[PDB]
Amino acid sequence: NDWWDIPYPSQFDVKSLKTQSFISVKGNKFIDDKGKTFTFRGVNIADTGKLLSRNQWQKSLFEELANNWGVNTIRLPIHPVSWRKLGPDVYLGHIDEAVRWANDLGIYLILDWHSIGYLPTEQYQHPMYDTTIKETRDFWRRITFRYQNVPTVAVYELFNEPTTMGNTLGERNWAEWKTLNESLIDMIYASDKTVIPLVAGFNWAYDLSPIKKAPIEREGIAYAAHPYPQKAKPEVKNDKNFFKLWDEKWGFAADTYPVIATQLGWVQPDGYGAHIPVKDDGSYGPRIVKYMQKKGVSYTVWVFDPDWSPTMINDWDFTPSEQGAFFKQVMLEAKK
Amino acid sequence: NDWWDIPYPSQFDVKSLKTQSFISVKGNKFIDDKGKTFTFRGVNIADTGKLLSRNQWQKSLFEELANNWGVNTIRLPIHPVSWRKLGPDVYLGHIDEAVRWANDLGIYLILDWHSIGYLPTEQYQHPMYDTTIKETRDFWRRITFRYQNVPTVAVYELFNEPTTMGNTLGERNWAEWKTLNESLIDMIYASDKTVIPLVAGFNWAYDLSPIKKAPIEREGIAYAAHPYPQKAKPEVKNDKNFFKLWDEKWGFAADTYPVIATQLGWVQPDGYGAHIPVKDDGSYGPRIVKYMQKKGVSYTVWVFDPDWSPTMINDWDFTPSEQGAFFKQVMLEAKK
Amino acid sequence: NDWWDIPYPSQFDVKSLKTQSFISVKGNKFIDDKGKTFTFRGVNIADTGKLLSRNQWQKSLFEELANNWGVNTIRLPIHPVSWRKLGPDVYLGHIDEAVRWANDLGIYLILDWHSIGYLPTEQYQHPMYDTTIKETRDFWRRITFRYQNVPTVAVYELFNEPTTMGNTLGERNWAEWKTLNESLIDMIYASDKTVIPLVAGFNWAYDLSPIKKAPIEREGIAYAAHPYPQKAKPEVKNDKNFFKLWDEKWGFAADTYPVIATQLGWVQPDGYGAHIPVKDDGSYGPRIVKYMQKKGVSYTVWVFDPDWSPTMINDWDFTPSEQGAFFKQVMLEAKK
Ligand SMILES: OC[C@H]1O[C@@H](O[C@H]2[C@H](O)[C@@H](O)[C@H](O[C@H]3[C@H](O)[C@@H](O)[C@H](O[C@H]4[C@H](O)[C@@H](O)[C@H](O)O[C@@H]4CO)O[C@@H]3CO)O[C@@H]2CO)[C@H](O)[C@@H](O)[C@@H]1O
Ligand SMILES: OC[C@H]1O[C@@H](O[C@H]2[C@H](O)[C@@H](O)[C@H](O[C@H]3[C@H](O)[C@@H](O)[C@H](O[C@H]4[C@H](O)[C@@H](O)[C@H](O)O[C@@H]4CO)O[C@@H]3CO)O[C@@H]2CO)[C@H](O)[C@@H](O)[C@@H]1O
Ligand SMILES: OC[C@H]1O[C@@H](O[C@H]2[C@H](O)[C@@H](O)[C@H](O[C@H]3[C@H](O)[C@@H](O)[C@H](O[C@H]4[C@H](O)[C@@H](O)[C@H](O)O[C@@H]4CO)O[C@@H]3CO)O[C@@H]2CO)[C@H](O)[C@@H](O)[C@@H]1O
Ligand SMILES: [Cl-]
Ligand SMILES: [Cl-]
Ligand SMILES: [Cl-]
Ligand SMILES: [Mg+2]
Ligand SMILES: [Mg+2]
Ligand SMILES: [Mg+2]
Repeated sequence: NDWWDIPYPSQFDVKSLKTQSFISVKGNKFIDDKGKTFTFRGVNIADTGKLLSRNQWQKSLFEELANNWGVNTIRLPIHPVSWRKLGPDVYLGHIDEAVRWANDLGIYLILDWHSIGYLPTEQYQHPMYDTTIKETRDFWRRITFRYQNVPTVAVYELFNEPTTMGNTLGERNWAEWKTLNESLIDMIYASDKTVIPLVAGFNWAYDLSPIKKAPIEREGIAYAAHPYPQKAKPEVKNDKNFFKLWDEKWGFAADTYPVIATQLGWVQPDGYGAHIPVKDDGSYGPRIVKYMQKKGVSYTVWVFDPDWSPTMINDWDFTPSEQGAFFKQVMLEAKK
Repeated sequence: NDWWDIPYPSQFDVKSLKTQSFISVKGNKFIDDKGKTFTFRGVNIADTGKLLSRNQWQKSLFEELANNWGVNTIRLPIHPVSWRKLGPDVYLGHIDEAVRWANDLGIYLILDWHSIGYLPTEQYQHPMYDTTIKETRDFWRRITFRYQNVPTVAVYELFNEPTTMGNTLGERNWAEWKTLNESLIDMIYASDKTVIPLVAGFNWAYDLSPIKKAPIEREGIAYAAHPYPQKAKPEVKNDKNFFKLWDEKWGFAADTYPVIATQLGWVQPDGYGAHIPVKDDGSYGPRIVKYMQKKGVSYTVWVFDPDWSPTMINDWDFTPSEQGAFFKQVMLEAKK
Repeated sequence: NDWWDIPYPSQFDVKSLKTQSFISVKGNKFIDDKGKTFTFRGVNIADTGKLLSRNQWQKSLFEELANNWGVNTIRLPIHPVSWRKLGPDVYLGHIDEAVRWANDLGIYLILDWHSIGYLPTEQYQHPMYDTTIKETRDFWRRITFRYQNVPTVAVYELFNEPTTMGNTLGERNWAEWKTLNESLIDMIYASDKTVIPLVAGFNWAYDLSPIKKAPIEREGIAYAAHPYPQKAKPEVKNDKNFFKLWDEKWGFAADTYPVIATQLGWVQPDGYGAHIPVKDDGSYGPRIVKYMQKKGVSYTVWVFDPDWSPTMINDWDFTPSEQGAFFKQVMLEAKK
């Protein structure tokens, strides 16, 4: 009841962590602070609140991924509805856990403000993604203060999937979206310059083409891409044609800036939770990996969860799904 | 509690309706899809929640209006406080009823986002009208999706009465208001191009004069006017002088665009709920009808409710008030 | 439950007050309506809700200040969290009391919308200060309507302390802040032109220098300054050097406009609640008073409360603190 006695916030204790290199942006690539080229390779897990509700929010989940799936990265998709439901303090308290767990295993975190829609009009694909410019600024202000000088937390993914859904959510406008991303970047950099902001384009984070002529005018950033199988629609389905379409929409970005494909994956058209644009016969697997390997692109597969689709696992014993078994072997081999 | 299992929204079932012509805009008039000129003539009823609270939300209300009062149109003034209080899902569920009832009787609906104030500053005449740009966009996004390809729902009245109340609510600015209406129109047209947006000017939807030089730059729209008796203030009270003042503020619009007078009416200065600007000795009745008949203007009288003023009815047995008896005979004769 | 029966607001009854001169702006000074030069000299008390919670919201508090401390002014720092917690109606009801108490004692009120942060981005130093542009407009709309033509309420301090905290809250931008203050001023002046708006600059209301080239383009305003001891940081701590630095940041304003230092004070570096920028050995006391007396600057010391720091009193028996005893004698002598 005494609002005047509500404490000012605290910062994560950097001394609680074991030594871990910082990742940074240099030209079109990520490097570690030993100067060696770095690639984020890993997975999304579900929202922290979803996992807590079935007691699945545990270090054992991070251990499974690091020890058996070859990941060096986990993406945490923080859904705004969950942020509000747990409340900032409780949610950050659990992010703290993820930081200690990831640090101990030598892996990195992407913190993703996981909304879908058009932030300038504050209209969204679904209420679970509902937010405001104000709440979005405040999330990043709180996150940047708390995790200042923390190497484990490597990437701040500002807004998961910008889309206007055919302009039903607003009129998509690059200038307006660019300015808003630059405004978030300035808030972040005023508080911690060692973090990497990750910026997304339109069409559910698929279309980076506006940066050919109007890139975000800030250094040290990377760009997101969500190249699901059915985004590119060539008439003849083969490597060359998919490669050319990927090149035009997002791939070109990797020539100049680092790119993280923070969501990608597939399930069979008659498989679990099959929906556009993630339906595929499986050939997309080797194709997207070949393309990303050629261009040096980083990635986090969606999703290491047995309820959310497309799944990487069929149960909480970690039985791999089709795409799970595929990506698991890709990541284990890349780690070698 | 499982926010991730909240369903995506559904659309009204168009097959549940009996055949009914669409109304559309052609030049300065409305036509039906048989190509015949159409005029909206009817009434406002009270907010859906108000009616539900005294069990007055019933098909029998629509039957009374269609069978005995000569209406082809009902305006539903959806008050934002009621939208929030029932919640969108429950409110839309009741709008669905109104659609089936209206369809069955061959009459049409105007859906009116019933706020009073200045949306660009989000300041209002009374808390019952309180809203935000965000909530307003979301209302229209939900409405347009749900009632796609539904002929019964003919008009989307974006914001009932713009006013700054002497600039106490903000600085009235046509450019800013025009742009915001165009932004709502684009959201709407991206989702359903068969609906007619209705746009209002300042001075509680009375002053359309800014459209002489700066009309909304979108096709297929109509303009609202709320020509209450005391809005025009001629020194000599007669047909000619009122006609000239109405001509300058709003009437001229009917030469180029269709106009719906979505609120109008009077009560005696010593009558029930008598207040500026609705006080009149009764001579306004024949005068506004003559003027509207001359210019082809559509209208919905305020209000077919015995509690809200000025009333068209004294009780829920539909005993006509002065203005009720007047307009009832006008509408019955026009129907012939 | 009947939202349609929620009453429209009422205005403070001016006939309940005893006769009291209005204060107004003329050039760089305040005058009373007898034409005599006026200086606001007094104190802040704590937020109304804080005082109510320990039954300290009482006329006896105002009597103590007027009869024994030589004040002609009390600043009420209305914290947005408290405004929401009591609710507008209950909060205004208590402001009404303050008005009657102050009027009876012949003293004046500064109503201060007591937030700290950057309103254009709606990001703040602490949640107790959290607000929005919408809530801020609405507060001033309600305040101006209610206290129309009330002499006792002399100053409307629009936003206590603008700051971006190193641009962690947003990019500080004078043009944007100037425009927003002008927008609030226009809402206020449309409703009551007899009140004095008080505008603040950046760096927690310390830096008025942008008004050298871009002053708020409205008449009848005054400017705020919060010249805490440690704001100016001369290497050699003496009158001349502090005076020059105060001159450059805020003092110059008093040559052209009236200035109220609505927050100032000190405590010993090892005293109660000692924090930057209020730590001082006591020499700031005579120095800031000399400077303000030279320039004709008005002031309200922070804070006449035994819990909030730096205190003017050690207990609710009004035992003076160091700064309390100092300012008490300054104000008693100035009153003579
Ligand atoms: O996290 C909660 C929830 O997530 C579910 O997965 C989401 C995905 O996170 C999201 O990327 C996906 O977005 C789809 C969208 O649904 C499609 O409608 C849209 O389709 C586009 C297509 O991309 C275009 O190429 C095509 O031409 O047009 C259509 C639009 O008509 O594509 C985007 C991605 O690009 O939505 C998913 C769910 O709807 C999980 O499945 C669920 O289990 C989780 O609980
Ligand atoms: O729906 C809830 C509630 O509605 C009540 O009716 C509302 C009307 O819906 C609304 O149009 C009306 O607005 C008035 C406003 O009150 C007047 O102050 C204003 O007066 C203007 C005038 O129009 C100008 O011409 C004149 O020069 O200046 C004055 C301003 O000083 O006029 C507008 C309409 O133009 O407000 C009504 C109630 O206040 C029902 O009466 C009630 O029963 C319902 O519950
Ligand atoms: O009302 C509730 C609460 O108030 C507390 O007092 C507040 C003051 O009202 C407020 O003015 C003060 O703001 C400080 C801020 O805390 C400092 O961080 C900041 O320091 C600046 C400095 O001013 C610059 O000159 C310097 O160069 O940089 C630093 C920034 O790093 O200075 C501002 C004022 O200028 O905050 C106080 C509390 O934090 C009461 O103390 C408390 O009891 C009440 O409950
Ligand atoms: Cl898009
Ligand atoms: Cl107006
Ligand atoms: Cl600042
Ligand atoms: Mg970091
Ligand atoms: Mg329709
Ligand atoms: Mg006053």
